Amino acid sequence: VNFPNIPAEGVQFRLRARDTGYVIYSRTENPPLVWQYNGPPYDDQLFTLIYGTGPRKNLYAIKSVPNGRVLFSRTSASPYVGNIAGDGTYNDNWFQFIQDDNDPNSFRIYNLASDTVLYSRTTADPKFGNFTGAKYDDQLWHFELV
Amino acid sequence: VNFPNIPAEGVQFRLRARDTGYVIYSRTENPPLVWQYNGPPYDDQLFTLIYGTGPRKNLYAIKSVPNGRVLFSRTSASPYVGNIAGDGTYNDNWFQFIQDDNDPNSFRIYNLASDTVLYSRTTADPKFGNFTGAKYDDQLWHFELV
Repeated sequence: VNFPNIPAEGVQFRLRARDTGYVIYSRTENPPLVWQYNGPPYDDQLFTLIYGTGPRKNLYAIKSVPNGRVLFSRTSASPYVGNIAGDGTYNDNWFQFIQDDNDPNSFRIYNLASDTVLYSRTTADPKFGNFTGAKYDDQLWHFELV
Repeated sequence: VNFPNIPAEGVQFRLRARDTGYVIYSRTENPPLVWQYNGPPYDDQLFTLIYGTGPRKNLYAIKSVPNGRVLFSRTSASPYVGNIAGDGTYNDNWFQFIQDDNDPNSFRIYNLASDTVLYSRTTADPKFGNFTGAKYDDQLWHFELV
């Protein structure tokens, strides 16, 4: 089931992990360009959505406020999760927000092209990344409206 | 996770529900044109897959062997599940096969456009249809190679 409360197009938000409480950032310099962060609010944590239409109905590109790059999630090369300029040029720039089966107030950030979800954890490296497999709690996110 | 054993293009199969054992048919006369059936093989139970590429990577259109129409699954109007000429002209003609998380040998037939899965049950009418919501065993299918 698609998450029922996806921010309207152009509304800003942070993406905060349910369990760790970390947020995603997306920046243009100093790898990793996309990673998780536990600390003060900064502009590189701010995103909006581009709403997919037609073939991309129910998919979205996740676009940085300060730098305009969109997220990608792939399994073919490193970095696995990163950013790229444009408005979603590539198929792995498009994400579905899938409500959790047990906690309807959180969702997975799912990539149809790569069949992966994003995760955030405090333990094993890489502590932020993507994953193809079973559903775990470290894959759960919230939109934090700004 | 995408079902790991999806038939190659051109390979013919039936879609049989794990629990009811009923098969999907897709025909051109006598509504419902797409429904489930409890008897022996007939040609209108035969399908192949059109492989999505680009924006439709990991999606498939389900194409009738005898009549060439593809399946659709929608929520807006009846019939909810039906068929239509083409090779997937419309967004609701495109399906993802999502492996079950507990039974690795079965999958859900998921429609990205309508956010539904197909079900087959032996209980109340409509005994065949689509659904947006929690996971039940009556949503599980097999590819039956011919």
